[PDB]
Amino acid sequence: EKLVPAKKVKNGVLYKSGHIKVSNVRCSYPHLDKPYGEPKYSITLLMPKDTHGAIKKIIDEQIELTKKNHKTGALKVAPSMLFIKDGDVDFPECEGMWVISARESTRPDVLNMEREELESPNEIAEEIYGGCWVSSVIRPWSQENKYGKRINANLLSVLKRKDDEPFGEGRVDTSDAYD
Ligand SMILES: [Cl-]
Ligand SMILES: [Mg+2]
Repeated sequence: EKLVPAKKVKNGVLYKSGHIKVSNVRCSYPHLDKPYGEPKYSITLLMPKDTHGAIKKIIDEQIELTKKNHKTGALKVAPSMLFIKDGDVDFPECEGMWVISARESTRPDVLNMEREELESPNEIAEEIYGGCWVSSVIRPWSQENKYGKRINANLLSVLKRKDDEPFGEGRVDTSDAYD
């Protein structure tokens, strides 16, 4: 089965399957080469509030549908347990940004700027560094288990869009190393 668009907006697409393409967002903390924290592949997407209002509205609507249609009944989920956070409230590079966390245990497809699929972890890590711009396909899902109630986003694919200043390495919290 293929993706079928339901609604297209500036900087994104909602598909009939519930998948969401988020376009032209800045990446942070990429873990596409190897899984990180059951370890999962992940990425953080920084959506500028000025340019991504329409796709953020879709994301909010899909989050609410995901809560409502949860299998055991409509699920009450705290704002801090959603895959989208507010960069101005909840967190410097996040200022004026919506902050999306998407994860998957299955390696997402990773495409370079020429839309070639990258297979090698070293090339994946070199191409998609924190600070570059990407587009991504995600899909919301609801979690209700012993670890809590969340609305999460599966990470299906990432496309590199453009280079920009790297955020650097030095952004890992080292404060728990001796515990
Ligand atoms: Cl980063
Ligand atoms: Mg938009």
